[PDB]
Parts: sequence; C-alpha cells; structure tokens
Amino acid sequence: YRYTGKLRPHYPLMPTRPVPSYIQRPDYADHPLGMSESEQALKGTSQIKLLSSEDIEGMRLVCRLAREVLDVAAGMIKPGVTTEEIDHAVHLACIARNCYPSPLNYYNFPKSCCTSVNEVICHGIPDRRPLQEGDIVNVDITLYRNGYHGDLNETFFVGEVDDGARKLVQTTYECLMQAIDAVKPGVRYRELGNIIQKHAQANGFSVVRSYCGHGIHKLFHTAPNVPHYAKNKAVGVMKSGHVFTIEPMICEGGWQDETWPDGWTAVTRDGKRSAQFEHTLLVTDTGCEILTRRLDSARPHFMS
Ligand SMILES: Cc1nc(-c2ccccn2)nc(NCCc2ccccc2)c1Cl
Ligand SMILES: [Co+2]
Ligand SMILES: [Co+2]
Ligand SMILES: [Co+2]
Ligand SMILES: [K+]
Repeated sequence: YRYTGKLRPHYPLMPTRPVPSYIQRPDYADHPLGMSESEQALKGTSQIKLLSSEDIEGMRLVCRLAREVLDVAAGMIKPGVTTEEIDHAVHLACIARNCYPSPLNYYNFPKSCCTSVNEVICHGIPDRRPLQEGDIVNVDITLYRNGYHGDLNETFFVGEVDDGARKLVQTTYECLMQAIDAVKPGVRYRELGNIIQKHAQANGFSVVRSYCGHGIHKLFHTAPNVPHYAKNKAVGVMKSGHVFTIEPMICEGGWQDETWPDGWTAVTRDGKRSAQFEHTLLVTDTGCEILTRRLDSARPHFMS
C-alpha cells in the first residue's frame, strides 16, 4: 500500500472496550460481523420515516447527550494527546450518560468514535499517534439511547495552524450552515449539495462524493441519502417530522477518496487536507431544529 500523505496508522490498538451490560445496545452490537438486521430490512428503500412525538423526544435527548460527549472530546484536543486517548475519554463519557457509543462494532468498526486527522476524510480509527501542532482533526460522535441514535462532528485545530487550515475549516462550517439554512418542509434533499458545492467551489475547495448525510433515528444510517455535491439525484422531499444529518467533507485539493488497508480510513488520493462538520436535524413547520447544537455557546469550538 502506498500512502497518500504523511499520516500512517500507529498500532497496536489497545484491547477493545466493553460496554457494561446495563447499557441498552443496538442490534448490531452483538452481531458477529456487526450487521444491523433492522437496517438491512430497509436497505434500498427510499421512504423516509415521519417521527412521532415520543420519537422526537427520544431524538432530542440522545442528540443533547451526544453534544455533551463531543464537548468532552473538544476539551482534549492539544498537541501530544493520541486519538486513542480521545476515544477512551469519549467511550467513558457515553457510558456515564447511560449510552452506547454507536460506532463501536458497527460493521466491526473497532472503536467508539472516528478521529480523522488532516488528509483523512472520514472514519479514521483512533490510534497511538500523538496529535501534532498544526494538525486539523475531526472527531465524529454518535450515541445510542433508548432505541435512538444522535450524531454530530466538528473539525478542531491542534495548537496553531496555517492559513489554509483556517480557510478550509471555516469554509466547511459555512457550507454546513448555509445548507441548514435551507432546510424546511417542501425543499428537495438534492438541493443541499447545490448550496454546499457552490460555496466550496467559490473558495477553491472540492466536495467529497463517496460519503453522504443520512436519515437517522431508530437506525444509525437510513433514508434519506444526502449527497453534499451539486446536481445529485438524491430521492425525496423534506417534510415536518423528518430527521437527518448534513455532514459535508470538503478538500483542499481534488475530491477523490480512497480507503486504507484497514478497510475504514478514507483519505484524499492526493494527500491534501480535508475537513468536515455535522449536525443531526429535525424538519419543523418553520424550518428545522438543530438537535446537536452546542448549548453553552453560539459557536463551534474552532472559532473560539
Ligand atoms: C456515513 C456512514 N458511516 C458509517 C460508519 C460506520 C462505522 C463508523 C463510522 N461511520 N457507515 C455507513 N453505513 C454502513 C456501511 C458503510 C460502511 C463504511 C463506509 C461506508 C458505508 C454510513 Cl452511510
Ligand atoms: Co460514518
Ligand atoms: Co452522520
Ligand atoms: Co457522524
Ligand atoms: K481531516
């Protein structure tokens, strides 16, 4: 395997983390290949669940907890901490909130969150590499509670970073907020990619194409599929009661991605940097509710 940039995996990984048996688990938690029977029963289906008031309350709760655990991770982004240490803290924060960390064993993913440094587009595996000043890192969290999943992620600066890092991270966030801004009953899901790419292109950046936002609720990843690039053919129209994520992955160089030999890590084929932000949203009659919004500040961590 020819790596595309300077990053390399740092093994071995510490032994897998158990979840106290008292934490409720999703069906794939104990599946040997980590498959989700319930998600497979709806594979290829375009229909989009309309949540009930019990559901909405369930989504509100797990999404607030998820935000709390992301804020914990944020607190740890300093040079020299390893992504596995971050993951460890995150694992413990889900347990303490009586939640299961959704990524854990999902299709056999070995950790409790995804940490994606620099050229890693998404799904980086927490490992022994200490964060380096100048690095940018995304931590993507998903929690499961009472039958519901809550998902968000933010890109962070490690120490001081260069101007390009700053511009990439800022633009990406803007891409995300301009798409949220358009969410309301009646809008087609395929429209968001137009907004996202329009802003990324205007700033010299490209939009990853192999990964998309997704519906989320009782299932981790379900309809709708939400591409973040222009002129896509996403299926569906937003309706009050729909819950889904927007999570654009934007790159300094080209949009092409490839996967490391570990079967998970998605990286830019050109080795340039990538950044991402994500919120889980609920369409309401006036627009949408940002379920994973930071509550103690108006801004994401990087700009502060
Ligand atoms: C966003 C997204 N993410 C994940 C994932 C899995 C483990 C940890 C973090 N993300 N799986 C998805 N569906 C399962 C099939 C799959 C696995 C790997 C890469 C792409 C799809 C989707 Cl849609
Ligand atoms: Co994912
Ligand atoms: Co997501
Ligand atoms: Co996510
Ligand atoms: K990255």
